[PDB]
Amino acid sequence: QGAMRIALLSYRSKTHCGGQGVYVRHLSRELAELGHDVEVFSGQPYPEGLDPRVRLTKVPSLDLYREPDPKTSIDLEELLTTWTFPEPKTFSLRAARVLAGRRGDFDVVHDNQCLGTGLLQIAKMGFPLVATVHHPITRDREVERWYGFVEMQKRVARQIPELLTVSSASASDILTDFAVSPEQLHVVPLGVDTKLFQPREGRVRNRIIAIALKGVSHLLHAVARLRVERDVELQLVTKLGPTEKLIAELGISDIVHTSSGLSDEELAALLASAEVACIPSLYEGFSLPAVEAMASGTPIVASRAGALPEVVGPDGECARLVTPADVDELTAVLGRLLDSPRELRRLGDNGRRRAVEVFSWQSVAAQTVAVYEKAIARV
Repeated sequence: QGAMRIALLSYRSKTHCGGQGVYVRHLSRELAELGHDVEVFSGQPYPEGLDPRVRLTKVPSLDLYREPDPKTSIDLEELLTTWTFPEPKTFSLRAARVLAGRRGDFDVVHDNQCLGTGLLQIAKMGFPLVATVHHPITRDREVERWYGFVEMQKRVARQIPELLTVSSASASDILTDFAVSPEQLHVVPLGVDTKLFQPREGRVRNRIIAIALKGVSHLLHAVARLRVERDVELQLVTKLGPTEKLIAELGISDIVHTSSGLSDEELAALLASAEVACIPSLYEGFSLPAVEAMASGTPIVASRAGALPEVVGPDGECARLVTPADVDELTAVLGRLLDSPRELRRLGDNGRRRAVEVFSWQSVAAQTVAVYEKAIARV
């Protein structure tokens, strides 16, 4: 009962990454809105828009992977400066030093996919420990920084009784790789601000939107072929001559408009102004654009790639599912959906309901508190 004291740990918290910062920013605000007191412990990159009701404690580390630059006065033995990726291992160690000073000041210690050895020391100090695993890094597809730290993560997550993952696709890939118990896992997805992301009663005719491997090339041929029959327009949200010179080759530089660095408000207006959102294999473990499109009442055309059929409702409810590499299938389903005015409304109404029913940040925060209480009950 009362305001729970929660320590939210995140070794990295980039403002725009789906996990790390966005997860930390939205979860902290909603936990504080529920009435609990949240204190976030973060390292570089430090978070940005945290709620004033949320306190931030900087855990400094040598950010040798800084964007401007890739030193004799290093103060801690945790500083490894090993060119032989120790940041998750070192963050959990430095967090154990701060957690020892506040042994009775926190009810739960929640981890944001750090999974370091120092977290096991925090649980040894009496802290109930919960860890959120967004994406199992055991997927060393690029093998065909160095992923030696993931061997430490699987040994830690296997001993944290309450584990949080965002989708069943990430849960199954954790069962296969991390060898974690199934009871150990609690699937709680990511949410969206259903107040900010909502229909706005004005949709431009024949306007598609896509937010960003990335199958954007397949969508670019779709809008290129759709131009002859329809006044199609693509609002592409990504930062980009680069590889996307397809815009020049297809002559679609006029109907394709690129935006980047948009705030959540600017994105919500654009995402609600479009008649359809396309998610072509845009799977970073969890599709925040799909949730943000459903919340806006915008029907989706997505690929059958991982958690997209799970996040998006069944085929024919919130979206139409297509085969990823198939350019022509994507082109036929888009045009047939764009030529149907009754289907754009039905899928959009069902997408708003599901977003409100399933993917609201408040519900995500409420389900997280439930996982918190399970770790408290075992202490």
